[PDB]
Amino acid sequence: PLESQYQVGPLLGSGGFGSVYSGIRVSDNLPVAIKHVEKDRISDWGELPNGTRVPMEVVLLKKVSSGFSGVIRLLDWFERPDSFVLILERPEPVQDLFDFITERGALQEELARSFFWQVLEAVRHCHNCGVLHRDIKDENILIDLNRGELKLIDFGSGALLKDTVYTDFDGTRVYSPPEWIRYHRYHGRSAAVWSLGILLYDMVCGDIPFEHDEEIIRGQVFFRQRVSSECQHLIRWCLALRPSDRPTFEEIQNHPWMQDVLLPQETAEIHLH
Ligand SMILES: Nc1ncnc2c1ncn2[C@@H]1O[C@H](COP(=O)(O)OP(=O)(O)NP(=O)(O)O)[C@@H](O)[C@H]1O
Ligand SMILES: [Mg+2]
Repeated sequence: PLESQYQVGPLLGSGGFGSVYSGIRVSDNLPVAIKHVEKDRISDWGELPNGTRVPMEVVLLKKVSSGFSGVIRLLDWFERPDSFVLILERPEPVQDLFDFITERGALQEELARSFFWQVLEAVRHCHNCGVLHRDIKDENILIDLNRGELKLIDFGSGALLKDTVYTDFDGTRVYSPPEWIRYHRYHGRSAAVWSLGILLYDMVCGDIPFEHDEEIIRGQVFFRQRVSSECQHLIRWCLALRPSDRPTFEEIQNHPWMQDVLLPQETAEIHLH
């Protein structure tokens, strides 16, 4: 069943209408997260290799959960009459990046560099697996505090990666690009890069740059904290108004500000210990 294979603990997270529980796999006492998804809340369905009807979130998790990566892996899933239950890896101790920034404030650039680099590697992994996350933000990034490793979570707004235009979007609006706000259309990669620019600004300034649609479409970036010129340049490049003017993942990682990144363990010893 499910209640027999796992020892269910308390609900995780604060606020929201989701239902993710802390759990432990009885067989080996492995820490897990038990995520419940309401069928009536599912708008995008897909089919696994076998051809079964499941939430797109499951399809995408399966595609990226092969091997090691900076993405939280799906260990198993169950279908119930009115919902699906996903068993996910659970780092311990852990803290999501949103809470981390709330407590620490704007992050030192060395730390932001390490974190951003890991997010880039995780997103590249997703794209390599043919998956577009569509909801990259601090709330969807978990920090494995002891290892200094970041993990991407929640593919509930994702889609299969494609080269044609997307005209649907259910991610976080303040991280969405101007082309979506104005024309209700975008391409996967350039929209992802825009969200990464928002995330990087969030890390080095302690809050997102835009709150209203008018600010997003104007694209003017004001830095509220002291940020190096190189970092500002990278952020402004990711936030270019024209999609084709934004950097590719390769250009981001070859940017001067991204050089000499700390290793995950070094990051934990210096900034998380
Ligand atoms: N693998 C995990 N390990 C530890 N905590 C997790 C894990 N997955 C999810 N959580 C917690 O559950 C919360 C929401 O996860 P999420 O995948 O966004 O579920 P959700 O259905 O989209 N609920 P919400 O985002 O609040 O509307 C996060 O804020 C975490 O604190
Ligand atoms: Mg969520």
